Amino acid sequence: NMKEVTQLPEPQTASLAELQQMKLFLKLLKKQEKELKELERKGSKRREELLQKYSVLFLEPVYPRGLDSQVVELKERLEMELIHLGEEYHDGIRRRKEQHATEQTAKITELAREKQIAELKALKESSESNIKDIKKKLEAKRLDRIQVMMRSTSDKAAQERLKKEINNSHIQEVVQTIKLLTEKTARYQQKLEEKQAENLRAIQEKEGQLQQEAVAEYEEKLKTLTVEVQEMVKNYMKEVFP
Amino acid sequence: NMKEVTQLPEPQTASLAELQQMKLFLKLLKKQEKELKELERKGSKRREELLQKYSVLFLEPVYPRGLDSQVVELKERLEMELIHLGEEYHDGIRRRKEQHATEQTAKITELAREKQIAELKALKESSESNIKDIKKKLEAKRLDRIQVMMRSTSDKAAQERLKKEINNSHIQEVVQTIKLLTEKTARYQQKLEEKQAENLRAIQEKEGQLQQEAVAEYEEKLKTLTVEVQEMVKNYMKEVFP
Repeated sequence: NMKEVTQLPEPQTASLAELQQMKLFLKLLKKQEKELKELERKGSKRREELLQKYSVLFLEPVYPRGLDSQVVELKERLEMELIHLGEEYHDGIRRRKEQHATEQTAKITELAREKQIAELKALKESSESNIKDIKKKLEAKRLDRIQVMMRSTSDKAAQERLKKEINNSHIQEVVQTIKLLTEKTARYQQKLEEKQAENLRAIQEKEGQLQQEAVAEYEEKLKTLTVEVQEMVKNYMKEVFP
Repeated sequence: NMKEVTQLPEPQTASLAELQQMKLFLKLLKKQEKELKELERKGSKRREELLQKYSVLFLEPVYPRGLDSQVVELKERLEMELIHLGEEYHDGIRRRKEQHATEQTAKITELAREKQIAELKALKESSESNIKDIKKKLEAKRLDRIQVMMRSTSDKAAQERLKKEINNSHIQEVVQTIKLLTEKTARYQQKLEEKQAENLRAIQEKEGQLQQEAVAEYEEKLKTLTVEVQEMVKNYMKEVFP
């Protein structure tokens, strides 16, 4: 009934944006980017190491046979290893991105679960304080409805029938205001939990997109791989002979 | 055909039932029940300790300074200190009960959290594991298709065309197959996270009912409080004078 009696903080939870802009999360992303740059360097060095390997083979003497163009053979073998490396390479990046997505969810889920505990605790404590300060205003009124009632009557019978009928109001309106306040605090805790559940769903939806972007890129790379290899092996050969 | 190479662990998380039986959870329930009996001890000692006080006051010789009876002056005063004692006592049980409710959620949310992480981890490793063996089979088939081909066709230009078609097949088939598991893994993960959400929700629902119960008792106790004391006193006024 009384609105000043029931307060309770509004069902609020830090959003993704607020969480994604937090320090601990921002360093993870920078960490993750360093991990991707490393894989790229390692990949790049590996391609060179593979090419360097053939620079060696193409200089070794070949013993004669029919179809003795077993020099074109090596060419084909190199092309295939580059393809093999190309595959392995992009799959790795692919798996790494998917891992990053996992870590970002973990980190962000943690940072959110921390704030959420406070939100919930904050709510509960607000609920108790009200109760306490609601029972004080109610009992304080008790003494007053009595001090006054006495100040205006003297008949041990009727005088007391009221003291009895007044300690009856108290005992009754406290059970009342405590219920409604309880019921209410319960509406709030639930809104609060729901907001957090939604929050998680969005976190999970973001991961999905990241997983999805990791696979698209992966495909997008294998689309042109065989041809990028065709072209590089063509240039490579010119440097190996003419 | 496909279901052999795209098989994933069907979504499943422990139920609220499985979790309410784990060691740690049950020990907590035992501890919390110890706390309730201790409060009950402090509750009784304090009431006993309050009657003792009125043993002295009652049987204390009185030096008449007026006429009204000083026994009633104390009788009613006793009743109100018991009432107040009842008010803080039950309110305290209420607050502790609800505190136990917040403790069970924290605990069970813990246990659940750990398993749910392991589940998500198992699904992901499984998925990637399929991808690895898919690439092994596909590439094994590739080698074999080439082998069988070369020995049934003894014309370069021809076998080169066939190699390109076979190699082409392989690369695209791994990409599309990796695109497939990835889509199925996404479906299995989504459903999995969904159960976990439902489970959490069941948990909060449980806490909601406990808290609800903790308040229902309080209300009840308070409504009978006035009588349970006036009577206990009546019996008391026969242990003092009569």
